[PDB]
Amino acid sequence: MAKSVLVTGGAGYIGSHTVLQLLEGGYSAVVVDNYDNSSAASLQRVKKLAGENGNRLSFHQVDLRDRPALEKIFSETKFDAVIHFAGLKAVGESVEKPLLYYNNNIVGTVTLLEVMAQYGCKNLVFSSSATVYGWPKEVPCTEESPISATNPYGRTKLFIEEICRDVHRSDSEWKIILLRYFNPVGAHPSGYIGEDPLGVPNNLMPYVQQVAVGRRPHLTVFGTDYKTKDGTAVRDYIHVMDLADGHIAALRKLDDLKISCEVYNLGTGNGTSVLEMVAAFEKASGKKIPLVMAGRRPGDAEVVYASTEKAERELNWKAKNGIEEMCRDLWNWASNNPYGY
Amino acid sequence: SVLVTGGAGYIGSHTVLQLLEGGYSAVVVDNYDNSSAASLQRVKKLAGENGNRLSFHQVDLRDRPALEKIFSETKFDAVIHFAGLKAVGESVEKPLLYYNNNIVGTVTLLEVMAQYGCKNLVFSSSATVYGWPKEVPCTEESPISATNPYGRTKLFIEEICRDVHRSDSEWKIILLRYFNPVGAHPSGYIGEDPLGVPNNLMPYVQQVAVGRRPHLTVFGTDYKTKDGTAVRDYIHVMDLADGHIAALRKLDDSCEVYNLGTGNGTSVLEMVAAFEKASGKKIPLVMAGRRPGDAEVVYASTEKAERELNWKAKNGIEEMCRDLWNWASNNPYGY
Ligand SMILES: NC(=O)c1ccc[n+]([C@@H]2O[C@H](COP(=O)([O-])OP(=O)(O)OC[C@H]3O[C@@H](n4cnc5c(N)ncnc54)[C@H](O)[C@@H]3O)[C@@H](O)[C@H]2O)c1
Ligand SMILES: NC(=O)c1ccc[n+]([C@@H]2O[C@H](COP(=O)([O-])OP(=O)(O)OC[C@H]3O[C@@H](n4cnc5c(N)ncnc54)[C@H](O)[C@@H]3O)[C@@H](O)[C@H]2O)c1
Ligand SMILES: O=c1ccn([C@@H]2O[C@H](COP(=O)(O)OP(=O)(O)O)[C@@H](O)[C@H]2O)c(=O)[nH]1
Ligand SMILES: O=c1ccn([C@@H]2O[C@H](COP(=O)(O)OP(=O)(O)O)[C@@H](O)[C@H]2O)c(=O)[nH]1
Repeated sequence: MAKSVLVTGGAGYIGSHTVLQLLEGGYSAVVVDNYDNSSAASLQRVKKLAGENGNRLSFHQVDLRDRPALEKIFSETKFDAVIHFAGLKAVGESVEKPLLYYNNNIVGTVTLLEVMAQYGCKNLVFSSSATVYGWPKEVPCTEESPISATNPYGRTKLFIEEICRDVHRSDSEWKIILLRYFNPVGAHPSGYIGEDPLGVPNNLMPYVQQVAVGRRPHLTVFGTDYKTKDGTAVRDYIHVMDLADGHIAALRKLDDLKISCEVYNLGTGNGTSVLEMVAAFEKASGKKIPLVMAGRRPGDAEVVYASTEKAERELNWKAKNGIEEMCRDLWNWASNNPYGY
Repeated sequence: SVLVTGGAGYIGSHTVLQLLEGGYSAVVVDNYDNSSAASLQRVKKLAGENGNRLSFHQVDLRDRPALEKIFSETKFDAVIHFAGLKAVGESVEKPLLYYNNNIVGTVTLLEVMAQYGCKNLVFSSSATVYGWPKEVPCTEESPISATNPYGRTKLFIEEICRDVHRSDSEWKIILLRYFNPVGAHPSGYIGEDPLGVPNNLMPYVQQVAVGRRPHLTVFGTDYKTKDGTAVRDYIHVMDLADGHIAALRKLDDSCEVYNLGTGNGTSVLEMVAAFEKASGKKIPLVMAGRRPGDAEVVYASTEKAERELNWKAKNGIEEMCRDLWNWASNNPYGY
C-alpha cells in the first residue's frame, strides 16, 4: 500500500521540506545524505513535525559515490522511486572548483543510476534547474525551449539531463521526470525547519536571511546594469513548500504509461528582481540589508521565469504562495533560528 | 617524461613508440579493457635502446589510490589521455558504462594531475563532437553537438577541460579531435589489436580478411552520398601519432582545440575496396540499417593544425591499407 521512496540529498533545504510532504502524504522515505551542505538536525525536526508519520522515515549518512554503501541500501528495501536532490549547487564555487562539481554531481549521479538499474528501481525524479535555459532568447521559459549552460554547475545539470535521456533511449523500462526548479525560497510555515547551509550561502535569500540576523555584513548585488526595471536580475522565486508539493505531483505522474523521460518547470511564472526581493524581505523582517553593488556573476541570465502551463495541465499543480508568503515564512524560520539548527 | 593513459591501445601504442623514438620517457597506465600488455612488450622491443625509458602498469583511471601511486613515483611534464571506450554503437546501448568509464576516469585523472602539480594535458577528443554536421569540412569553431553517448562523453570532457582551465590558468590543455585513425606501423610489427568483438570498421575488415569474422556488416546504404554509405575522414595512425608529438611541443607556448584529419572524405565501401586492393582478399558484406548515432558525412578542416602545429597528414588511403594489411597478414591473431 504505502509506497517507498529513496531521497538522495534529503537532509538539505528542498529535500527536507519534500521529505516532510512525503511523510504527510502517506509515503515511506529513506534518506541518503553525506551532510556536505546540511545536518542531521533537519530530519530530526522533520520526524517530529511529521508526527505519527515520522515512523516511516529512515536516514543513512551515505555518499552517493560510495557504491557498496548504496547497493546495501537498495538490496534491503524495494524502492518504488528515487528523488535525486543530492549535489552541489553554488555557481560561484563551481567556477572556482569545477572538478569538485563534476566529481560530486556526475560521479554521484552515474553511480546512483547504475545501482538503481541493478536493483530494478528505474523510476527517477531528478532535481534539474532553470539554469539549463542559459541566457533565454524568449521568456517565459518553456520545457520545449533551447537549453544550454553558462557555468560548471549548470553544465552538471545539463549533462545529467542528457545522461537520463540516453539511459531512457537505451532502456524503455526507465520512467524519468526532470523537474527544472526555478528559485525555491521560504521555509515550512511552522518555522521549525528551513534553509540552513553549511558555511557561506550562495543563494540570494539565505544570504539575505544571514545579513538580516547579523551573521554576514552585507549582501553583494551581482549586477545593476541589467535591462530590467531596476537594473538587477529577474528570477522566478517559488515557495519551497509549493516546490515540495510538486514532487508529490511528479511521483503520481510516474504511474502514467506515456511517461518515459519528461521535463516539467516548477516555477510561479512571475519574474521578481533582486532589489524587489530584498525590499520584500525588509518588509517582512523589519531589518535593513546593507547592499554592496558589484558586477554580474559570471554566467548569470538577465531575465528567467517559468512557463507553468505544462505543469498545470499535466501535473495538475500550480504554486499557491506569493513573494510575501515566501518572505514571511523565511523570516519566521530565521528570526527564531538566526544561526540555523 | 609523459604519462600515457590507454597507452596499450591502438593509438596509444603507436604514439608511445613515437615518444620513445623522439627521446621522451613514457609511463603507461591501462586497464587492458581493449588491449593487452603484449602491445607494450612489442613497442618496447621495437623502440630499441629507447625501450628502457618505457614503463607500464595495469591501472584503471577510476582506481584513485592506484593512480596516485603512479603520480607519486614520477614527476610528469605532461599527460596524454587516450583511455576510454570509443564505440558509438555500444554507447547507445550502454550509456552508463560510457559515462562511468569515460567521465569518472577522466575526472579522477584530472583531480590527481592537479593534486600532484602536473597540469599539462593532451586529450583524445573526437569528430563525434560535431554530431551530424550541417556544413563540411568541420572547423574547430563549427558547432559542437553530439548525437550519442560516446560523442557526449567527448563533448562533456572538452567542456570540463575548458572549465578546469578557466578555474586555474596554470593548466595548459590541448584537445585533439581525431577523425578516423586507421593503419599500422609500416614495419607490420604493431597495429590495431582490439580485444572482444571489434567495433571499428577497419579492425572488423582485417578480421573478416583473415577468417576471424564471417562478414562485415555495412551500417546504412541510403545515405545522401555517392554510393549510399557513410563518409569519413580516415587518417593514418602514424600521422596521428606524430600530431601528438607536435601537440606536446605546442604546450610549451591555453585550452586549444585541433582537428587531426586529412580533410578527405571516403565512404565505407571505398574503404573496403581500398582494403581489397591492398590485401587481395574479398570481404563478404551484409548491408544493414544505419547505426544509431552515426553521422552521414564527416571530414576535417586541416588549416588550423597546419598553421599552428606545423602538421599535415602525409599518408593516403593506399598507404593506410598497405600498412594495415602488412600488420594483419603477419599478425592475423594480433599479439
Ligand atoms: N536551491 C536552488 O535554488 C535550486 C535551484 C535549482 C536546482 N536545485 C537543485 O536541487 C537540489 C537540492 O537543492 P537544495 O537547495 O536542497 O540544496 P542543499 O545543498 O540543501 O541540498 C543538497 C543535499 O545533498 C547533499 N549531498 C550533496 N552531495 C552529496 C553526495 N555526493 N552524496 C550524498 N549527499 C550529497 C548535501 O549534503 C545536501 O543535504 C540540488 O541538486 C540542486 O542542484 C536547487
Ligand atoms: N577512430 C578512433 O579510433 C577514435 C576516434 C576519435 C577518438 N578516439 C579516442 O582515442 C582514444 C584511443 O582510441 P583507440 O583507437 O586507441 O582505442 P583503444 O581501445 O585501442 O585504446 C583505449 C585504451 O584505453 C584503455 N582503457 C579504457 N578504459 C580505461 C580505464 N578506465 N582506465 C585505463 N585504461 C582504460 C583500453 O584498455 C585501451 O587500451 C579513446 O579515448 C578514443 O575514444 C578514437
Ligand atoms: O549573494 C547573492 C546571491 C545571488 N544574487 C543574485 O540573486 C539572483 C538569485 O541568485 P541564486 O544564486 O539564488 O539563484 P540562481 O538564479 O543562480 O539559481 C541572481 O540574479 C543572482 O545574481 C545576488 O545578487 N547576490
Ligand atoms: O562493422 C562496421 C563498423 C563500422 N561501419 C561504418 O564505418 C564507418 C566507420 O565507423 P567506425 O566505428 O570505425 O568509427 P566512427 O566513425 O563511429 O568513429 C562508419 O560509417 C560506420 O557506420 C560499418 O559499416 N560497419
